[PDB]
Parts: sequence; C-alpha cells; structure tokens
Amino acid sequence: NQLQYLHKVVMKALWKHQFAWPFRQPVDAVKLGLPDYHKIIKQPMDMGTIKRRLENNYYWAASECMQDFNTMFTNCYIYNKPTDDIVLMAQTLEKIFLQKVASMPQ
Amino acid sequence: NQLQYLHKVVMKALWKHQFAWPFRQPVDAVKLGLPDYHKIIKQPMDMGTIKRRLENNYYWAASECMQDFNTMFTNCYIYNKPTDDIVLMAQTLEKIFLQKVASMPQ
Ligand SMILES: CC(=O)Nc1ccc(O)cc1
Ligand SMILES: CC(=O)Nc1ccc(O)cc1
Repeated sequence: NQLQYLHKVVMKALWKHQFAWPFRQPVDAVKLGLPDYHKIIKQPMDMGTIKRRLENNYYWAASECMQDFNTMFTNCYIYNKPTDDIVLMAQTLEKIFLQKVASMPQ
Repeated sequence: NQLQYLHKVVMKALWKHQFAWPFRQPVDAVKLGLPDYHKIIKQPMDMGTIKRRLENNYYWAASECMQDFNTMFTNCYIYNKPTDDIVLMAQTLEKIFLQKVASMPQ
C-alpha cells in the first residue's frame, strides 16, 4: 500500500503539477548546455524515471522511492544558482511531496 | 504517535550522529563570516530549533516537523558550494531522516 500510495497519490499530484515540466525527464547536459553537470551531480534522478519505476514494480520499499525524489530535488539545489526559478519550482514540489508522505500508510 | 516518533526515534538518531554538529544550532552569519547568508536563505532552520520545538509540543502534525528538517537540509544545499563537506554531511543526515520517516506510524 505504501508504494501504491506513492504511485497513485504522490506521483499523480507531482506529475501534473505546473512546476513538474523541468523534472519529467532526465537532465540532458548536452542539449541544455551544462558541460559540468555530471561532474557535480553524482546520481541523476527525475520524475520520469521514478514514474516508470513505480509502474514496473521496481521498488521494494517506499523508502527507496522517497530517496529518489529526495535525490532529484537535492541535485537541483546543489547544481543550480539560489536565484534560479527551477530552485523555487523544486521547493514547491518537495513541500507537496513531504506533505503527502506525511499521510502515507504504514 | 507521529510527533513522538519524530522526537524519540528520528531526532534521537540525527542529534547524536557524528555529522550533526554543524546543524545543532542556528547559522550565525556574523560569527561564521557569511554576510550574504540571510540575503540568500529566506527561512533559517536547525536541529536545535526542531529539538526544542518537539520538546515543547510546538508541532500540530508530523508534516510541519518534516518540513523543518527539509528546510534545514535545503538551505544547506542552496547556500553552500557543491564540493563543501557540509553538503555531504547534510546528504548523509537527510537519507537517514527519510529512511526513518518511511517507518513512521500513521
Ligand atoms: C533538474 C535541473 O537541474 N534542470 C536544469 C538545470 C539547469 C538548466 O539550465 C535547465 C534545467
Ligand atoms: C548549515 C550551514 O550552511 N552551515 C554553514 C555554512 C557555511 C559555513 O562556512 C559554516 C557553516
């Protein structure tokens, strides 16, 4: 029920959120012109990957899925400048993620 | 039971962790020589404040306490350089926080 909740409640709300768009696919450092991205970011993560993983029964515990969300947001905070819009977008999304996690079943 | 779990399980493990020390008290931008800290960081947070809040029944829901932890970690990622040791310290602590949150009661 935990993973089903993360898929059907948490990911459903985040995926369609207006600020989701920069996070729905992996960062393409070449297309985005970010030559140092993978020098700085050790473990890339995005909602597209998390969504596919939920759909495919990839996770064993809710904790792993939660860690993936955390990694995605943290990468954003670490790589980007504090004043970048994407940082505010991540913050908004992460607050919702945490709120929903707080109501997750045991 | 949620808030009691965050206090007696989550905060107990984080407080005494070896990487806790930079997070046990508010960032003193004057003493640490960080003149731009409060220009960049809008909502300061630390484990000392969270611990006092848990002790004093400040929180209404686990979500608020969780948000405070998140804010503390996010501030760290946003303000500091990616290669700073404190960033790795925050990451380690946040992973533990999330792991414990995953086993929190409803
Ligand atoms: C998730 C993330 O950091 N995305 C991202 C970063 C910089 C940029 O210029 C475009 C997109
Ligand atoms: C929580 C935090 O960012 N602390 C912190 C940042 C920079 C520094 O030089 C010393 C401490």
